[PDB]
Amino acid sequence: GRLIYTAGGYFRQSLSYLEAYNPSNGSWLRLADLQVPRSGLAGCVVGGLLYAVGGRNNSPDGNTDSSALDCYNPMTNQWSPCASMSVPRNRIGVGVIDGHIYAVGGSHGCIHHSSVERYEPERDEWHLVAPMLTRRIGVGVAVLNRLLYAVGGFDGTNRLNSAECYYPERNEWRMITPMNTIRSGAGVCVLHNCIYAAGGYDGQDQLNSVERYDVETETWTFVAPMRHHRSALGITVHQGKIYVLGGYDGHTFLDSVECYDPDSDTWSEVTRMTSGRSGVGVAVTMEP
Ligand SMILES: CCCc1ccc(S(=O)(=O)Nc2cccc(-n3ncc(C(=O)O)c3C3CC3)c2)cc1
Repeated sequence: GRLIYTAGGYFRQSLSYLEAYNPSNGSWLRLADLQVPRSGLAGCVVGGLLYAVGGRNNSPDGNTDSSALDCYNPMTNQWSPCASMSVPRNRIGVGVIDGHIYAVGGSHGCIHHSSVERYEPERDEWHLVAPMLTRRIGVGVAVLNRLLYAVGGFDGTNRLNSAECYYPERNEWRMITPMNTIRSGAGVCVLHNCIYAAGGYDGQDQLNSVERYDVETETWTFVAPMRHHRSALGITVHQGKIYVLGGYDGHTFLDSVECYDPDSDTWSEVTRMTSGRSGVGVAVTMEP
């Protein structure tokens, strides 16, 4: 695509902002708000359409977990509702495989989901698949070689360094090598042949460390850390570079945006969001 879209988030309350960043010229764009404010959501893209999944509206009028799926069309600058998931999923992970959207984990009140479900846009229908082996909220999710990985999170009692992989043709979950660090609410994405896990919360401190899982060697390896410790961040990939947006560093809701270049193994600050916020959903698609 061309732009990095950030949707929703949290600062004092849940937010409805949809803002698009252009790495080519540095410009931010404010776009049509979400119909319902929501933090802890996840974003993804299918067929050029942006999708916001799950989350939670923390508002003075109350707190409502979201089972909602909403579709933004850059061509029209409009949000359309889609079929809702089987359950509310706050602090959700999502991954796209073969044009289908996998919703992973999340919480519904004090319920910490291990359930997983799949959305087929061509039929506007969700269907439950095999549940993970672990309850995970604040779970990182990524797709590599058409395999779905759930990384870290919180299972209702402990933050996790564990990770697992879902094989669709077998409808099966299997544990993989655990991370060297406990991370909940981390940013997880894919670059080349590696699953990157960045930041998060280990139970005591917000993390700036970053590690990556090589699916061939089945090993986790730390890389250069981010400039800012940060949890509940948005993460995406643009032109073979990782972008991490916002988060919470234990003192401030960050408007910082960092960019990781894997050839030099260096992070650099590339811009600031229009305001500090955590728990955004992030994806990449064409300009509107
Ligand atoms: C002082 C207030 C701190 C705060 C931070 C984030 C959010 S938020 O609105 O961005 N919510 C959200 C989003 C994505 C993940 C998570 N998440 N999930 C599990 C855990 C954990 O700590 O174990 C976390 C926590 C570590 C992030 C939560 C609201 C408030």
